[PDB]
Amino acid sequence: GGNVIPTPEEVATFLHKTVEEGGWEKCWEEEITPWDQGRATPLIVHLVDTSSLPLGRALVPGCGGGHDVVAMASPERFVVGLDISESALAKANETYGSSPKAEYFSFVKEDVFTWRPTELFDLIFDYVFFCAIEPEMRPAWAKSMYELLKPDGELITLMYPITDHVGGPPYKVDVSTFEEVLVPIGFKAVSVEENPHAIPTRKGKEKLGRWKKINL
Ligand SMILES: Nc1ncnc2c1ncn2[C@@H]1O[C@H](CSCC[C@H](N)C(=O)O)[C@@H](O)[C@H]1O
Ligand SMILES: [Cl-]
Repeated sequence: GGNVIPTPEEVATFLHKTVEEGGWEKCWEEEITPWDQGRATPLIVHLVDTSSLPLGRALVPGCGGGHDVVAMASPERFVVGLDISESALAKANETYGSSPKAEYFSFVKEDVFTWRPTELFDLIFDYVFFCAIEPEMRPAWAKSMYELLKPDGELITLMYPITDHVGGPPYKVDVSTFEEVLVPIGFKAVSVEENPHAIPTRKGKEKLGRWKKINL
């Protein structure tokens, strides 16, 4: 029974007020976290349990409370959760840090736009991060996705929120918003599909995309 958080359209009316006052860290300190599902994203649980996510090294940018990081972690899928908020990662570690999966994941306080480890990622899963950033950061987001992926890596975007609302975060997006920043830098969409596991407040407001680099 997970229909307990506001629609993206409702979140967009107030979230900016705290982000503008004290950043994402203030949101986390004050428990103003209306994007947070309180559990792993149902689509992610489904894809993990049907072996429909690639194995290897995975990155979850703007991971927040880290639910999806932990759901994706396994002996063959090492997952890095990246967030700039100390309080977000404190909460993630408080919740999940003692999981037997702890040797297979790491919560790392780093900025997606600038952090570059020596070992890159087979997989990046972006959900509620592309829409969190200021709209003008979007071409830089695309270049960061390119740079953080190995040459045969895959970017998986749960593209959200596909809505008509004004303001943000979360800022409205559509498939063309992703295509416009990803294609010119050498990604190609493998497919774009509905998410039949969308929670009610997000049903019809998100689509799953898989992106690969056109040149190896
Ligand atoms: N440059 C950056 N690098 C890493 N994390 C960032 C960031 N800018 C914002 N964030 C983080 O992005 C998160 C957006 S909220 C979404 C959290 C998570 N994706 C979820 O679905 O629940 C916040 O936790 C915020 O601290
Ligand atoms: Cl579109």
